[PDB]
Amino acid sequence: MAEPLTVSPELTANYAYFFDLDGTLAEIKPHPDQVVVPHKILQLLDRLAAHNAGALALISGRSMTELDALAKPFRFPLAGVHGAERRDINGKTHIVRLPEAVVREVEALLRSTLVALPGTELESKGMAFALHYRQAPEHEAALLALAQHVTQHWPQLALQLGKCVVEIKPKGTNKGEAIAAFMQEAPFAGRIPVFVGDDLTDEAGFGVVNHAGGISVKVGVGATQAAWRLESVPDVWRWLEQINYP
Ligand SMILES: OC[C@H]1O[C@H](O[C@H]2O[C@H](CO)[C@@H](O)[C@H](O)[C@H]2O)[C@H](O)[C@@H](O)[C@@H]1O
Ligand SMILES: [Cl-]
Ligand SMILES: [Mg+2]
Repeated sequence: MAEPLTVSPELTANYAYFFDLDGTLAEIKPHPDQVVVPHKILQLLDRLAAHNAGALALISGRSMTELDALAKPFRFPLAGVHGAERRDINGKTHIVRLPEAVVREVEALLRSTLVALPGTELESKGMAFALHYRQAPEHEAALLALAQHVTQHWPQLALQLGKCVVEIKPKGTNKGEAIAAFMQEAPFAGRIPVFVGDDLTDEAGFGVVNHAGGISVKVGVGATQAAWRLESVPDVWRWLEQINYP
């Protein structure tokens, strides 16, 4: 249904760019700390943002600190934890805050329930919890069910499944509303949104980008509502390089 992306926009057009990180700008790794965005890709992203009035943001499930570590030394506008954290063009940060008791109780519950599922990792993000199972995919069901119970008992929380992960996020947080928040602010406002992603959390973004008359690009295999598809992360790199130097 999605058609292959074989054209690259002009460098100085009227576009606003949104990129996912893991699986879109950097190749998937067995461990999150092994992920690297090549320095030339970061330079190309900086040049694209510069020629489009700075209207380029990184929309990711990572925390903003890890996004800063990955994009160092560059400091882009950011949306982390699927939108629960954001940083606009002026550097102002917006953080969704959960009650302290909810965070404490949910963290304790997950830590205790994790013992009977070896190889799974619990990553606490302040206002979210990621359950990784790449080292032991057989627990994928269990974690899922477990998360489904948490969201049942704490209505403040919603589910976000993803590649080798089950995340529990604040309800109402999604990449679509993060892109929406960016698109009503300068310098993104007035430009055509472009969003490149690869996972389920990105579909929301795709939706809001399609309704706005923008360009949605899916990376990798799988069904999608994005209008365009790129085969792999190196193809995203080639696409970016073609934008910068046709
Ligand atoms: O590619 C390396 C890792 O990417 C994923 O993990 C990242 O993306 C998740 C998005 O939901 C975040 O929750 C997580 O904090 C990031 O580390 C993937 O889940 C991992 O298995 C990969 O090792
Ligand atoms: Cl993500
Ligand atoms: Mg991704």
